[PDB]
Amino acid sequence: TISSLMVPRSDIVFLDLNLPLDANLRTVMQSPHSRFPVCRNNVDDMVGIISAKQLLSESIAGERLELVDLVKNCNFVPNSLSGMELLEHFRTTGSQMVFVVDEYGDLKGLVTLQDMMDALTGEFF
Ligand SMILES: Nc1ncnc2c1ncn2[C@@H]1O[C@H](COP(=O)(O)O)[C@@H](O)[C@H]1O
Repeated sequence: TISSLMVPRSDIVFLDLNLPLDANLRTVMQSPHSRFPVCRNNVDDMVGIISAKQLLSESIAGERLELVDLVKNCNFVPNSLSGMELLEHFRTTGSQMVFVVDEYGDLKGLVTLQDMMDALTGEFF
């Protein structure tokens, strides 16, 4: 049932290392999200994740900025994980965001800690 807590791949807002820095800046400016998955060309070539605050901080800073330098590591998990197993993966890793793949290794979506906590403290379970 981990699919229902998922942000589907079509709803993922992401940055593209193959695009100009300015286009990614605009993507970030037009979204409320704190963190963005970063890929190359498309979401099936995910390279990691970027903090918006950092990107913008270091942009407003005016320092020589290359997007690839702010990328942080991203964890993948199978879509076959149970709710508990997913929860424990979050606690163990301390990750805010994890990527979910199907049996072909293809990206199905992402899960956030935030969404995981909302589901625990609401009426989900
Ligand atoms: N980069 C993103 N793309 C799509 N949805 C996201 C992204 N970041 C966060 N979300 C969703 O928005 C919620 C709030 O995240 P935030 O907007 O960063 O406070 C998360 O729990 C996810 O449901």
